Amino acid sequence: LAKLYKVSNGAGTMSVSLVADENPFAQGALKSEDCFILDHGKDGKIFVWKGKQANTEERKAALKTASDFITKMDYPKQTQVSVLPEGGETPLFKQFFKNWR
Ligand SMILES: [Ca+2]
Repeated sequence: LAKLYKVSNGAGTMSVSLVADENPFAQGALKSEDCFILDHGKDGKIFVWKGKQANTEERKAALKTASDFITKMDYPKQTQVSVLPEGGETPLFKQFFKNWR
């Protein structure tokens, strides 16, 4: 039910693109050069994961987009985007992935 999106300007424009809609996700889906949005907003769980090599524009776009998802998908009004750096992932985030190590 969760979806994972890439937020990157590496392809020439700033783009939010779906990378996973089958659960659980591959840990290797998270690429250090970009940011990712993990959307499980129906229960208020939305994450921005910031790759260590992503750029400032990607971080800002990922946070803006994750915030806009709350509004546009009618997620609960008190939902807070959880922002995590590569290497600082929490159990709540890792639970979405297969065999995180
Ligand atoms: Ca990038």
